[PDB]
Amino acid sequence: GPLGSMSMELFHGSYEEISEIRDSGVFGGLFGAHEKETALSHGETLHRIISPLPLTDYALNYEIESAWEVALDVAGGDENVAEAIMAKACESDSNDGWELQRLRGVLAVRLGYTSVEMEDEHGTTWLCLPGCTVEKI
Ligand SMILES: NC(=O)c1ccc[n+]([C@@H]2O[C@H](COP(=O)([O-])OP(=O)(O)OC[C@H]3O[C@@H](n4cnc5c(N)ncnc54)[C@H](O)[C@@H]3O)[C@@H](O)[C@H]2O)c1
Repeated sequence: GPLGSMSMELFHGSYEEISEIRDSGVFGGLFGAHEKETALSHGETLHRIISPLPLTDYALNYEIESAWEVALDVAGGDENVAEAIMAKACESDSNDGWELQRLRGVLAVRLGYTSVEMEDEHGTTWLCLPGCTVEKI
């Protein structure tokens, strides 16, 4: 679909002023919240992130044919972590939670998306990957 037709609007708080979303950092992107108030609790400078096409958790597990094999390829064949990154919580007793979150971001890039539904203390947040637009205030 024409780019922008599915865009969702999120906010990111940081100490920096973000120009673009580099393929770098712990997660390979930025986390966005639905409420400006939530983003400000994470930083002083507020940003607007716009993901042209986000990947909902439902669409991941239920509407995308053979996403499991793609999650397997990014998990190095370890079917225990691939199972963990198909789900928002990104939880397993054997792996680092944030590396699970990063690998979940890799999934969406592989599947052709630019943000992924995530779970966190706030509730649902989104890992916004390169492809989104970030702009201050
Ligand atoms: N910061 C937020 O707005 C926000 C929103 C929702 C959830 N969270 C939660 O907080 C936890 C950690 O999130 P975080 O924001 O503090 O991560 P983080 O602070 O460790 O890394 C992100 C920081 O690095 C900088 N950065 C700039 N460009 C970047 C890029 N292209 N890739 C990576 N970093 C970049 C940003 O200033 C950003 O503040 C996550 O588990 C998430 O659940 C944070």
